[PDB]
Amino acid sequence: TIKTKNVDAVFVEKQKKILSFFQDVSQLNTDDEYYKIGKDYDIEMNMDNYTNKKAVEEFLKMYRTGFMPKNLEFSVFYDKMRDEAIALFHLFYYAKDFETFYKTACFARVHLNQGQFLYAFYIAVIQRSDCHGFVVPAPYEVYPKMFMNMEVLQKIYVTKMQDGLINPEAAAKYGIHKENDYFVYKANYSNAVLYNNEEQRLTYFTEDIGMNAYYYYFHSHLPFWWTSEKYGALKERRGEVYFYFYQQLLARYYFERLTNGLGKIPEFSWYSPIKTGYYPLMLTKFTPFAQRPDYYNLHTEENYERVRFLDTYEKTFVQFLQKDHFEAFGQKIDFHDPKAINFVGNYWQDNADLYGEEVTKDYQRSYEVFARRVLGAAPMPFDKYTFMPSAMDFYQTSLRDPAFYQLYNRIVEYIVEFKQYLKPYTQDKLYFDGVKITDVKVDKLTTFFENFEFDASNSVYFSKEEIKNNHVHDVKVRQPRLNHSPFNVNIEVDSNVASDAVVKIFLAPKYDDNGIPLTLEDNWMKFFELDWFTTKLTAGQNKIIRNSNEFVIFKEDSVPMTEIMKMLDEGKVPFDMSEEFCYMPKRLMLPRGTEGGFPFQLFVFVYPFDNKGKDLAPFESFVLDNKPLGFPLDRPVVDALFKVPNMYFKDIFIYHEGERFPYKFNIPS
Amino acid sequence: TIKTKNVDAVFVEKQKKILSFFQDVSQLNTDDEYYKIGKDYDIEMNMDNYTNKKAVEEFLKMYRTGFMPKNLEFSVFYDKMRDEAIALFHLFYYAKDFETFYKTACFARVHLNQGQFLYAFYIAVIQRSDCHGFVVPAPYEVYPKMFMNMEVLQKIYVTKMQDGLINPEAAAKYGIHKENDYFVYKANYSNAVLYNNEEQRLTYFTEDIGMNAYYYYFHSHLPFWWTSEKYGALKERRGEVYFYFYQQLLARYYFERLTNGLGKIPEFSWYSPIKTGYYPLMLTKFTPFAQRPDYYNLHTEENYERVRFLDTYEKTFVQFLQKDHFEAFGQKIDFHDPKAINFVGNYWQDNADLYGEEVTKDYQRSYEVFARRVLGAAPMPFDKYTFMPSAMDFYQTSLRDPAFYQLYNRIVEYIVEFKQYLKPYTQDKLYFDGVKITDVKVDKLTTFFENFEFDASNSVYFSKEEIKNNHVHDVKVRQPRLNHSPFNVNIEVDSNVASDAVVKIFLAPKYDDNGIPLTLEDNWMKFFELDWFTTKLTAGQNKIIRNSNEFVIFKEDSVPMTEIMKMLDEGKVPFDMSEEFCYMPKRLMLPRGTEGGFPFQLFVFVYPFDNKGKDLAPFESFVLDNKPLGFPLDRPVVDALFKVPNMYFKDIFIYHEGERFPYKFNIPS
Ligand SMILES: *[C@@H]1O[C@H](CO)[C@@H](O[C@@H]2O[C@H](CO)[C@@H](O[C@@H]3O[C@H](CO[C@H]4O[C@H](CO[C@H]5O[C@H](CO)[C@@H](O)[C@H](O)[C@@H]5O)[C@@H](O)[C@H](O)[C@@H]4O)[C@@H](O)[C@H](O[C@H]4O[C@H](CO)[C@@H](O)[C@H](O)[C@@H]4O)[C@@H]3O)[C@H](O)[C@H]2NC(C)=O)[C@H](O)[C@H]1NC(C)=O
Ligand SMILES: *[C@@H]1O[C@H](CO)[C@@H](O[C@@H]2O[C@H](CO)[C@@H](O[C@@H]3O[C@H](CO)[C@@H](O)[C@H](O[C@H]4O[C@H](CO)[C@@H](O)[C@H](O)[C@@H]4O[C@@H]4O[C@H](CO)[C@@H](O)[C@H](O)[C@@H]4O)[C@@H]3O)[C@H](O)[C@H]2NC(C)=O)[C@H](O)[C@H]1NC(C)=O
Repeated sequence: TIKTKNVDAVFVEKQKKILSFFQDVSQLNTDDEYYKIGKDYDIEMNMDNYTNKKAVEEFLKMYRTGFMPKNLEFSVFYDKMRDEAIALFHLFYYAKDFETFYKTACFARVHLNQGQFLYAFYIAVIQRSDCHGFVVPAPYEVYPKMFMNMEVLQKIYVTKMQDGLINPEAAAKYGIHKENDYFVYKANYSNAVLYNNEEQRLTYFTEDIGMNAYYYYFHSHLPFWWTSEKYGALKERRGEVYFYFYQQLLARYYFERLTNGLGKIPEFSWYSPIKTGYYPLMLTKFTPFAQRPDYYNLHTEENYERVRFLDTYEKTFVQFLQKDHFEAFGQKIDFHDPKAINFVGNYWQDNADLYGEEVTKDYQRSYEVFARRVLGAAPMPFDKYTFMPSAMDFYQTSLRDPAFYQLYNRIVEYIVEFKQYLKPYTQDKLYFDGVKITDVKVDKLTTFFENFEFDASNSVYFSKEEIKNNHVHDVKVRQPRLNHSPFNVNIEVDSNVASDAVVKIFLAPKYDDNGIPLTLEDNWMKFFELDWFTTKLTAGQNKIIRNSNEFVIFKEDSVPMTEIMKMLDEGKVPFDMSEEFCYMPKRLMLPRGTEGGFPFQLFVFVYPFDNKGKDLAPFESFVLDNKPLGFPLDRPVVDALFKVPNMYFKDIFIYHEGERFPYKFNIPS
Repeated sequence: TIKTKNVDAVFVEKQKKILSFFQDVSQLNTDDEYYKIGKDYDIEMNMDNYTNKKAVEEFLKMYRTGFMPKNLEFSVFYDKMRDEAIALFHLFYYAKDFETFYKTACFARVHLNQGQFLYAFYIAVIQRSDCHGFVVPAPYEVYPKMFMNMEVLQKIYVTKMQDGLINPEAAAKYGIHKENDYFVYKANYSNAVLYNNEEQRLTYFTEDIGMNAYYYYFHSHLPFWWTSEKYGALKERRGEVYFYFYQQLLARYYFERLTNGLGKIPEFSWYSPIKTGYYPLMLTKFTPFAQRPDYYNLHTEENYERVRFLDTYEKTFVQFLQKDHFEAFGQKIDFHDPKAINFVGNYWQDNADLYGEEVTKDYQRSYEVFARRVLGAAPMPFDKYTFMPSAMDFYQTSLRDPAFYQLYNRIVEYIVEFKQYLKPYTQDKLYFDGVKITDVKVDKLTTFFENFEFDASNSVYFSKEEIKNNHVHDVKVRQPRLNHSPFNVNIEVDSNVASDAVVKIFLAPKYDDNGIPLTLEDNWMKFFELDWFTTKLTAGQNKIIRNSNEFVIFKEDSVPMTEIMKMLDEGKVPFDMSEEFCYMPKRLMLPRGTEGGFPFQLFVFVYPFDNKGKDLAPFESFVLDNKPLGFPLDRPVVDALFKVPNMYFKDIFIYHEGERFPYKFNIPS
């Protein structure tokens, strides 16, 4: 009941070497051969084993100067740390073949900082062509400390320090149980100990382990600091991809807001206090994460120069808008051209493609970075390697901070400003000659919470003894997560001539906060894409059934590594972990319903699938179409020029079943 | 012990003529020759005595409309006043020969405003090529009102009104003595009577008459409003000079902070209040200087327009930074080119070379001018001629205001940002083949205070009789100033191959406030240049000895103009007044030490003096090198790629002897 895939001899060996690097991540097994290789591995001597002579040499210059020390906390948002990560990445990426790649990782495991290494290695496995189709573990199994509050962490430490339970019945009262040879820890979301404002209503979504894993994967698939030359025709669509990822996410987030009675993400000002604080319960081996109190003055002394930069970055965009056509960064740009999204997105991201370069440079200040830093409310870094981490210093923690959504909402709104320059689609562009959707029905939509466990053993240090006996996997975290029942969408379509067609499904809200029905005019960016697929219509009447379990845009829960070691002994590999790893998890498709049925709408659009003109398959198997991302809702709409027979809006209601509140799953006795 | 130099009777005559203008500056001896000349001198009639037809006619058109009247305060920061000052400057500068120049000045002295006259005269003498080699007295002897508090000034005034002392022994209690036919007045720094913030710890430095006089010399050697075409080579290096002057000044000042336990120069915002006030104790014959209380809100109604200007001026720069390469002011500028420092500096000073013009124009609004006005806290000028002066309307007083250092720290920092586009030097450019420094040794470095007197006679008004008999020199001010004992520096070098070499000496802090050692990466701009020189290396081992009083970047105290008359009778002039006019005074070379010995470091650089492809001899006898100013600390450094055998960092300690506190010298007993 987990989507499998079969696998040969050479594959399993490599995959085992790859997975070796994600276990006991913060320690070293002296007896493991990865260590014997690693200790003595000579990079200079091996120079002929890399595609890029200057990458080896650049790495070597940095490595003698000195890399970040071990145990210190790694973040890519800081110059020196990132530069070392990139130098390391290149070395992984330009290794002639697997053997060389493997050995280089061995050395790097042994000699360099843990976070820096996993960061670079993870990315490398995703980017190397010979590695395509291999599997990596879930971010939460690799970095467990970042996916869980203190309370849990500390129970784990205590149990480990005691080598078990002094009182099993007392431990039980704290949600700690022995299940055969596992220690299982129940975990509440933070609102169960902290309700310091209404945003805490959303913790089952913002603290969700999958959602946060999802953002991490997105970063890794194409990090901002690197070109996208490797992905070919997506290079000319990179900005579009950046807008759409964020647009989709904020729609999804917004949906969660609506169902907990919260409305719009609030606007903010670099020159004013920001309302909602963030009080993180994460610990770092060396420090606590930094808090932002409520009404925090973003314009305090330490931030003056920072705010001057950020304000100018924005103002420079506002200038672009005002002048329509202009030259910036070596490019004549026209805001009338829909292709300009590429520039717009690239600018807001300060990625390598903005400059037409392979890697970004220190003097090219990113807006995202400094915005993250200021809103993170940290004191000034002590030095190049010693900073006070906030949620927004890591891709694995960002979604936890309401301020993150404020920051990307603002960015998305500026891109929407650019999108106002595009002419709206006319009838002719949308009309599907002789095709009409006559009905849509939907099975009941119910959400519900359900326990989920993940391997949390990397959070813990084992003894020399335990590392040798390989007893390194006995810590699991149990947590209630959002889920929903599978559902069919029944679509009835009429057409004169048989034809190849594209079907698209979107989710959007039905009402604003006041209970007025949504116009497309104001609300086209609040539509969330559920699925696209192709069918063949016949003359007459058509019945199209599509199940939620088969929506192209979502993945299944990933499998724990231990379960993957099991499968590799059988020649099996978890399919969704191989090629669908960076999709949103299925269980989070729907926002949490209400007991009464919260009102939403399904938008179904059917259009002709002409041929395979402009065709994305290098980055994402997403857009085998000539069409903008989120077509037909990638620009302003006029309600009356828009609605055509091959469109259907269906009113639907999202229900919720069982326990309403995650914490009711975590009570003892 | 004053460095002398011999001269002929033609010089003495011209020199006496030049000096005559600085006697009794606020009055007219209608008996003196300068009067007879001045009264009747017809300018129109003498048009053929000027290199520039239209400068004469421009002047005479200005003069018929009317110039700034007598007695009112002049400052070059106000449009109409500047333009009259320049108009008069041209007249002085284009005089055919000395005779013409002299008669012209006589006219200007009798008929024009005295601060206006003096300002132009001073510059003219430095600028006229036929005046190179001449001596001008110390600015504190010329504008003694600017170099002393109200307290001393009032005592001086009281003594003149009474025509002496009613009570010798009561006078003594007030720090007033008669020695010879002189009145000596002791004077404290302002902190002995005012302690409104911590910045008052530093008034022996910021109130130092030498330091302030220094800044006025710097301005006079190259006014922002005038092209540098007359200095040839320096033109393509003007911006670099501007940066270097402030960078140096601020390193020196920062050192005074550290020894007084005060740390970094605070940053500010145009949109926020600024913390540290200034409460000037200086008097204008017409008005009091403006006060800025602590927590002065920069952004009040009267400043809304000026602050919109400052902000765009800054932001345009942030945009240049973000753009890297761009066309500004009719020039394509590239930020990876180190030579762009010319444009960078010019942009911040808004000097004539920014526009490639002879003289700046009214509509070319200056950033520094408007920062000075905003921070000056004055109410709006009454009219074109009537303003409420602040320390920052004058070069003679600017250094007295903590806000001065914050303004230029601000500008320097923005320049540092651009410096990040420069590639750091490699091993290769810094490495002296076969040369190594084995040791550096320093004599004890000690500071101490000793009394210093100056002629303050210009602050006082004499009677018709006294003006006749020429008893007009009788007022001296006695004030403790910082000084230091002479010290030697032994450099021991090894070289296999004999050759010419440059030796450079730099001073720097050793620790921040936390007492962590300065890394070069962060702290390269906190280095202060003490000395530049060349020697001949031989095969083997050499000892290079250099005394602190051979240091090229510093000068001895000026001698009073009275003593210059004594000397001119022997046919002598003091050397350091003639060609070392605008260096910092030697006594202020070192920061005030502590009695336990404050930790600094001394940096010593030795590199080949190859040829002299391009060397500075125009304004400054300074960089006889193709090397950037502050080479090799003119751009960001990499600790690892930096240190080579021909560099030496030595830990040094700065002591202090006798009284720690200046006021202790002015106690009567
Ligand atoms: C309490 O607080 C303090 C203050 O923050 C902490 O003190 C710091 O501790 C760390 C140790 O954790 C120290 O780092 C070490 O410094 C050693 C020496 O530093 C300098 O020398 C290096 C070596 O080069 C020398 O070569 C010759 C000798 O023949 C000399 O000519 C020359 O002077 C050099 O000293 C230089 O490369 C470097 O630039 C330093 O200036 C290092 O030997 C050592 O390096 C090792 O460790 C690295 C770990 O990342 C690794 O990259 C390297 O490969 C190498 O093996 C190490 O880094 C700091 O010096 C020290 N700071 C200060 C200001 O004193 C203290 O740890 C903390 N205590 C507790 C309990 O928390
Ligand atoms: C620069 O800055 C420093 C610091 O601010 C100044 O230093 C201060 O100088 C003061 C003198 O001006 C000094 O005050 C004296 O202190 C001594 C020692 O205790 C006293 O003997 C003096 O008292 C006499 O004058 C008083 C009023 O002026 C009288 O009340 C008093 O009576 C006394 O007179 C004598 O005493 C007899 C009374 O029985 C009388 O019969 C007899 O005839 C005497 O005349 C002063 O109080 C400060 O103490 C000193 N501050 C410090 C911290 O040291 C310095 O003056 C400033 N310099 C300049 C040039 O401006």
